[PDB]
Amino acid sequence: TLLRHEGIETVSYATQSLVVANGGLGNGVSRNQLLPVLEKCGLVDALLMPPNKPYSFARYRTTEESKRAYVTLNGKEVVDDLGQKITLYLNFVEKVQWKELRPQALPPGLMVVEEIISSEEEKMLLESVDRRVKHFGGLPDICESFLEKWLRKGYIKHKPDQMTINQYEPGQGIPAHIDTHSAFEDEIVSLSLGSEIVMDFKHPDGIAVPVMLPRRSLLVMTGESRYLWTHGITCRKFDTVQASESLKSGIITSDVGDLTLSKRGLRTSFTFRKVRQTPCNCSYPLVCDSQRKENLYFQGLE
Ligand SMILES: O=C(O)CCC(=O)C(=O)O
Ligand SMILES: [Mn+2]
Ligand SMILES: [Zn+2]
Repeated sequence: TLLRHEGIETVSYATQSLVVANGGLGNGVSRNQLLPVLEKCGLVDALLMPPNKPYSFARYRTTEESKRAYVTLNGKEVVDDLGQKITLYLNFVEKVQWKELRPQALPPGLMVVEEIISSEEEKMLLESVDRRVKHFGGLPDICESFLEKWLRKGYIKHKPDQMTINQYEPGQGIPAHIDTHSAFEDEIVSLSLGSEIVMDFKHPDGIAVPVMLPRRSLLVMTGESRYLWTHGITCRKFDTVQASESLKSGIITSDVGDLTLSKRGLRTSFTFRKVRQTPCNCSYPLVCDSQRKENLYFQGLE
């Protein structure tokens, strides 16, 4: 399913150990949560839960008990610290090992302009609007002033003709996705204000880059970062960041310094896109609705 990119080898025969997909700490599943469910099938000799991973490893005393878990727990639902439902998927593993990845680069074509606006400029926009969502496109002069500067500065190359307002509350976010190709051009920028947050960007092949969007920052995503990748916001109330560069934006790597968590706040976003007139024709037909419009096969795959 995903374990492929994760470097986890699975076998088709019963074994004492098995990987538990979606049963990891990085998914919101606690040891006090999973361990009980696991023991319900046998004597759990070990529950290995690697940090920041959407999975954990379980090992039973006998290979028979393990098979019981594989056939009874597979598909079982559990509630994370986010008060959400998540199904578990177990698989037999001969050995317990996985790959650790630490992206050093933002998805190509993505860039976060820090302190794009001032404090008063932030306060203003916030008190001039009134999961909460709001569409446009049209564009209120309230920002026609800013956009103009955006272009001159060079941060943006095209003036948008549509804008969406998103207001997220501590806990709520938005599931991963990719803005429609045939709907907007190759340039979608997003101004985050009120309270910093962490946007997740994922590549189909497997790469996972958790980008931290600070307040008063303009996330501009173009190219691959806007056509192939996928942006989302894990619904949580606490984001983990690096001690020093906590307020700074970028990739939140680990093992390079002491780590500390931060509480979320009422974040409001202003996404700007230019509605496309022609049909999209990028280099990513795997996700481009326009380029795969007339393909019975793709159609079947919905
Ligand atoms: O939260 C953001 O800044 C991204 C906006 C977004 O995902 C959308 O509404 O299409
Ligand atoms: Mn979006
Ligand atoms: Zn496309």
